[PDB]
Amino acid sequence: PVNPCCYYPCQHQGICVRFGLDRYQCDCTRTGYSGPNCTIPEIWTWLRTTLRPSPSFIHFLLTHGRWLWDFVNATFIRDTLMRLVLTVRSNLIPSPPTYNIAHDYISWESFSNVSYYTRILPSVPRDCPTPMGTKGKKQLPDAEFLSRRFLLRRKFIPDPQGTNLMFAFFAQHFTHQFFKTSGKMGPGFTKALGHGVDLGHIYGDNLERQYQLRLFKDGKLKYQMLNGEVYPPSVEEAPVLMHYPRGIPPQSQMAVGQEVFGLLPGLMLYATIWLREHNRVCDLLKAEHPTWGDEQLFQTARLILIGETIKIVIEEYVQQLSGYFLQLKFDPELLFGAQFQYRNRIAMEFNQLYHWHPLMPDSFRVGPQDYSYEQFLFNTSMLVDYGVEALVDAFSRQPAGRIGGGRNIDHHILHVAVDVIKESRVLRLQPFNEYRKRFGMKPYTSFQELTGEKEMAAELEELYGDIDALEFYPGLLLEKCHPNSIFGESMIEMGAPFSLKGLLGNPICSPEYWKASTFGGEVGFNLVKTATLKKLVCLNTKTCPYVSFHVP
Amino acid sequence: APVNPCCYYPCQHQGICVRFGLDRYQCDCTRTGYSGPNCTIPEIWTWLRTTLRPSPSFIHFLLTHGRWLWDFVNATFIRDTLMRLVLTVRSNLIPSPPTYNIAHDYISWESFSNVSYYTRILPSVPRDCPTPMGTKGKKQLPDAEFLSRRFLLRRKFIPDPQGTNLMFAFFAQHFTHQFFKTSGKMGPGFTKALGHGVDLGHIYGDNLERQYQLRLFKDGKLKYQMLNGEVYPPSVEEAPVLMHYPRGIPPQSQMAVGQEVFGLLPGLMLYATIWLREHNRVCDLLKAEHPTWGDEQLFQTARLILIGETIKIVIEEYVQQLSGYFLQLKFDPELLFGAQFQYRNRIAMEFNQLYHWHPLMPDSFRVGPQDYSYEQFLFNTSMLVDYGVEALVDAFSRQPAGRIGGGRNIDHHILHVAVDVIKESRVLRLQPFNEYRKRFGMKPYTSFQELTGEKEMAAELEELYGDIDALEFYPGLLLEKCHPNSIFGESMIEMGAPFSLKGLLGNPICSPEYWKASTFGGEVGFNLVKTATLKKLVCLNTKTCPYVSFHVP
Ligand code: HEM
Ligand code: HEM
Ligand SMILES: *[C@@H]1O[C@H](CO)[C@@H](O[C@@H]2O[C@H](CO)[C@@H](O)[C@H](O)[C@H]2NC(C)=O)[C@H](O)[C@H]1NC(C)=O
Ligand SMILES: *[C@@H]1O[C@H](CO)[C@@H](O[C@@H]2O[C@H](CO)[C@@H](O)[C@H](O)[C@H]2NC(C)=O)[C@H](O)[C@H]1NC(C)=O
Ligand SMILES: *[C@@H]1O[C@H](CO)[C@@H](O[C@@H]2O[C@H](CO)[C@@H](O)[C@H](O)[C@H]2NC(C)=O)[C@H](O)[C@H]1NC(C)=O
Ligand SMILES: *[C@@H]1O[C@H](CO)[C@@H](O[C@@H]2O[C@H](CO)[C@@H](O)[C@H](O)[C@H]2NC(C)=O)[C@H](O)[C@H]1NC(C)=O
Ligand SMILES: *[C@@H]1O[C@H](CO)[C@@H](O[C@@H]2O[C@H](CO)[C@@H](O)[C@H](O)[C@H]2NC(C)=O)[C@H](O)[C@H]1NC(C)=O
Ligand SMILES: *[C@@H]1O[C@H](CO)[C@@H](O[C@@H]2O[C@H](CO)[C@@H](O)[C@H](O)[C@H]2NC(C)=O)[C@H](O)[C@H]1NC(C)=O
Ligand SMILES: CCCCCCCCO[C@@H]1O[C@H](CO)[C@@H](O)[C@H](O)[C@H]1O
Ligand SMILES: CCCCCCCCO[C@@H]1O[C@H](CO)[C@@H](O)[C@H](O)[C@H]1O
Ligand SMILES: C[C@H](C(=O)O)c1ccc(-c2ccccc2)c(F)c1
Ligand SMILES: C[C@H](C(=O)O)c1ccc(-c2ccccc2)c(F)c1
Repeated sequence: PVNPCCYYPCQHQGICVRFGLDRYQCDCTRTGYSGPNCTIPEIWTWLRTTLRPSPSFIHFLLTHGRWLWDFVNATFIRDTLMRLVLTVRSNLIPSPPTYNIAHDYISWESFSNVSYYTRILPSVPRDCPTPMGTKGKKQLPDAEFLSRRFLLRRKFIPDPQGTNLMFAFFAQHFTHQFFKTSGKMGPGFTKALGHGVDLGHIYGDNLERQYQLRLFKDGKLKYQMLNGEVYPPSVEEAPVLMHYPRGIPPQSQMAVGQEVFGLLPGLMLYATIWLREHNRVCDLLKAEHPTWGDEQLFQTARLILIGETIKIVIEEYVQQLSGYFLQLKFDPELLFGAQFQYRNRIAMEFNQLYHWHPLMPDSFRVGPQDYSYEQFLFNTSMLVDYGVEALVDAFSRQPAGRIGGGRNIDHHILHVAVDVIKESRVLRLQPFNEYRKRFGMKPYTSFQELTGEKEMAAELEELYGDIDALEFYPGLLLEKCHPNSIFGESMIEMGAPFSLKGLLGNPICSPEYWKASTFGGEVGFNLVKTATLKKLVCLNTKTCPYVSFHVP
Repeated sequence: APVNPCCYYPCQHQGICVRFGLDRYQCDCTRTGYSGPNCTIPEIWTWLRTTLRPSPSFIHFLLTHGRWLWDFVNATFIRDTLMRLVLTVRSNLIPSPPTYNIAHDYISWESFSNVSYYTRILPSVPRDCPTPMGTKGKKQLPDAEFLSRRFLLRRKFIPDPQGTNLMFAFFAQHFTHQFFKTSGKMGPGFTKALGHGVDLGHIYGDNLERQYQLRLFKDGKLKYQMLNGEVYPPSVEEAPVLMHYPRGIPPQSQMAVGQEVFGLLPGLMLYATIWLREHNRVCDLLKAEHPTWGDEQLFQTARLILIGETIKIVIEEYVQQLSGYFLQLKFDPELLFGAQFQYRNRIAMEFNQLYHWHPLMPDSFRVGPQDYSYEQFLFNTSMLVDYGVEALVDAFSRQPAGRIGGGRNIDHHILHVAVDVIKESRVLRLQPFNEYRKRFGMKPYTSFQELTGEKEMAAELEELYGDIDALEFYPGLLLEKCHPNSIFGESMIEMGAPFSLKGLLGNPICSPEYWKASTFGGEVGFNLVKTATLKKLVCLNTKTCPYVSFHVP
């Protein structure tokens, strides 16, 4: 008998429980729907859905009428909407977390074993006819082929939103604190046990490593002076494990939180800015609290940067990426009246989705000089050569490529996308259309409806066989972009919930922690409350370059 | 030279004392409902609320009186209304996410994330204070041992007036030893029970490897053995798990269970046997319903069912007995679905102190005509299989347990534990009993007599401590006067309840996300939880059904 749950019978988040040898049951508890497949709505569920304007309609209003938005951004209504975006978006992400690579059911082990990435939809039952359940071909498209046909960059397509490399590297740096797949354990396993903005990519994903990077004086982090400038310490001074190519000596490697950050000047640039920033804040506190020791200085410094990080991400990073006219705001207090759980768990779907590799350019222009991937990648000297200001101004001026759209991943890193597709299949992620529905969208009815065109659509169709067999990642990247946008509808509708929950679900956002004393007084508190990308860079550099997420 | 201003505990109503400069301090009264330098000026509403709040003692009275009136209420919707009130009101007293730990008397990411630490409600007494308790009392605290033989040592056995028995005393020990599991290797303030709550790790193991060792790996079942045609935990030979049995005891005589320490007492191993029986039983109920299920899902779903069974019996029978209320307590996770509640819990060190209910233990253990001594009971690897579950359950269910509050009621055989508790309290540098009184919404004692309710002990305690404001946390709890005909006094309830209710309702299975019939494998597993009962727990797992209760007949 075919596993009845391969048909994904239960709608609206209802749970498909298998009974007997051939039956199944949908647990529609609190779905707002009744019936065998959770399809008969309640009068209230019926209104709400039938009155909800499409994602596209909303996106429109948010990116138009600058004049209207200007007023709004100046009234209490800005908060009202910000609170709405926050709650509405978050309800989509389950808390406490549900399934993991090992359990497609709730279990104490899933709830407690933090080494697993969680997942929103259980996997495609291993006993289904096809790889995606019931539809599609018995074999899925060669990952590599699929990668060269539709993802490979032919000619560079820049992002129309004006996003640059300063933002592209910020995203890479940022996300690599919570996405840290255990190579030793396999897919579905993470080393980033903080599952969120713990700033472990600065301090270490484990206590020992933290102690190694710590100066143990004034709460300061170790470092070194080169050209009279401050840079991360050497692997010699701070004997921490880093991933540098064989043959590179300790004395020649810089020690930072994330082991992998040595493979790119853009990453190590950001590691330098934040190391600079931690020690700076350590001084502000010491002045205020001479009685404080190293630990408390260190500990309070870390909480301040965590707050700084969450602010800049919401108000500048996400502001850029959304391209909204509504002025986003970071105020943990808008949630103090809501029923919100300050807890977060990195989902595997979120890791797939954040493989924004198409951002990377064809080359890296640093002034009159233009560097190749082969000159940029692994270059252990470019940062100290140019210095923070020089690289920040550079990345801030060079445009980053479009994310959504198709065929815009530079050939040098196209292997990553191939791997992402293969991993998706190991994890046995459900079809793109299932996630569409799961995140409140209607599933695509044709490959053309998805792509918005006819060439690719037709080939994808002849490859997948059924739109209902289109995979999660390919579907996200090949889906048509919103007009003049960096990506399309799905990336926002699916990525935002995961994103907003992970920022607001941080314990420092809870009323219990959001107190001036948590940060060491008004001083530390305002550092958080007023954090800004320019301040972050500029208060830590001899001069202040063009610093922005938008290309000039 | 300048005395740490925070040794004076300046900030009232939960305001935080932040030290500034070399000699200043500041109180963070953010959201305390009080303003001012020391968080002392209330807001109109805070003022009303406090000035209109009837005392703990008044409330306790109403709750234990007017049965006929309680009988009517218990039958209206008014029972849920109050149950929800008790739940929310009680819980707000416990911070979430957690705050301080033995290492940080400030909020920090490490405290928030390092789960090896027990948390704490009040930061320690600054190491730079004049006296050990801050500002008051003598420069040296009472000898722990002395203090223990004068006021805590049992002269004559005082039974609990509430009718609590050994079935309950052992249930409490078994239960609490799943979340209280101090790391001997790491020292005080460190726990091995990383579940920080009702994870049933004292059945399954506090770590994955141990779990795998105890698992049969068939039908989701747990390993076990047949002795006298009855089921008992497997041998350490069969399930090579580390247990704490004195050197010299054959492994052939060691039973392997979740909690390493449960071999020290027939009462503990009795309960480990009932639950092992119960897990496998539920495994069968599910397999029947889901033939397609594998071992893991059977195992996993079985464990969630017993976690629910455990939380129900604790609230409706265990806490019902202990409180002695006429209001019929209820376990319905749904009463909290409208409240702002965080489904998260973290074991506090103060909770560990408070739960050292050692005075419950009797002078000897009567099992029928036979009466056993501590030397025949403790570490007796054969009494359980000899007598069997039914025989011991009926026994413990009939023998009364001793009063907890009051003083002079800890049997000499285990009085050392209380001595250690007092010494540890000082390592952790817990604040004075009066501080916690206030912290949990009570007015601090003004005299040793007001606390004890008499004059003899009071006067000696006074010449020992010097100031009531120097009375330590644990001694204060045990020496404080009991509510009339109660097992303990006001503080044990007002302080222990918040910690307790939060830890039961803060379990993830109580969240709307998990409280679904599918979480338990269908209506079947769901009702097992919804209808759990002490008698069913025992009796559905024993050839016969003995007198089984938390109340002595
Ligand atoms: C010079 C450009 C970059 C290079 C050389 C690069 C290379 C890689 C490689 C090799 C992997 C490792 C796993 C695999 O082989 O599948 C990977 C994974 C990943 N990359 Fe990049 N990447 C770059 C930029 C970015 C950017 C701009 C982002 C977007 C924020 C990003 C996001 C990710 C994510 C989230 C993962 C998975 C991390 C994990 O599971 O631990 N990468 N990248
Ligand atoms: C036969 C009776 C019992 C004996 C032999 C006994 C013995 C002990 C001993 C030796 C300690 C170990 C640490 C120390 O030496 O300070 C201890 C701790 C403890 N006991 Fe008991 N106990 C008994 C009954 C109970 C009961 C009835 C309860 C009440 C529920 C209880 C609650 C506790 C708690 C919570 C701890 C601390 C656990 C930890 O920190 O890991 N004990 N007990
Ligand atoms: C609920 O969904 C099921 C499955 O989608 C529908 O019934 C059939 O179920 C069998 C076995 O699961 C499948 O092989 C078929 O594909 C389904 N047939 C059809 C026509 O969909 C069923 O119609 C749905 N029930 C209700 C009440 O909507
Ligand atoms: C979290 O879950 C993983 C996966 O089960 C655990 O790792 C396994 O542990 C068992 C028992 O120690 C080993 O036999 C396996 O080799 C491990 N598998 C993997 C993929 O590493 C891990 O130990 C769990 N962690 C905790 C803290 O419970
Ligand atoms: C690492 O980056 C440095 C630049 O910071 C590279 O050296 C420069 O190479 C360009 C050629 O494109 C020359 O015009 C510059 O004069 C060089 N400057 C210095 C200071 O060497 C270096 O070649 C890069 N390393 C690798 C392996 O490509
Ligand atoms: C706030 O509480 C303090 C301490 O209980 C009161 O007086 C302080 O006394 C301590 C010990 O003698 C000294 O360290 C301080 O210098 C005193 N206070 C201050 C503010 O410096 C103080 O009067 C209380 N303030 C109010 C308004 O009640
Ligand atoms: C949780 O905190 C404890 C206490 O700091 C950590 O244990 C210490 O770890 C350091 C670094 O490995 C050692 O030098 C000490 O010997 C340890 N102290 C104790 C009392 O064991 C522990 O490693 C932390 N655990 C995690 C997972 O972060
Ligand atoms: C362990 O408990 C058993 C009872 O289960 C003890 O054996 C009994 O001891 C009493 C008094 O000592 C005798 O009157 C009974 O005849 C014994 N009963 C049985 C079934 O043997 C045993 O002595 C205890 N072990 C220790 C070391 O004290
Ligand atoms: C004002 C009262 C309006 C009630 C409208 C109820 C319409 C419910 O429409 C529902 O749509 C699903 C898909 O077609 C079906 O599976 C349900 O049987 C059907 O009732
Ligand atoms: C306006 C024409 C259709 C009106 C249908 C109104 C039905 C009232 O809806 C009620 O909703 C409750 C949950 O919200 C259910 O428990 C009740 O059974 C249902 O009757
Ligand atoms: C605030 C806004 C919204 O909820 O509409 C929003 C928030 C977050 C994202 C976002 C999506 C994917 C990765 C990172 C950020 C996004 F695209 C849009
Ligand atoms: C329900 C009731 C209440 O809140 O009043 C209640 C709840 C829990 C306890 C309790 C106190 C200390 C240890 C274990 C349980 C208690 F004594 C009373």
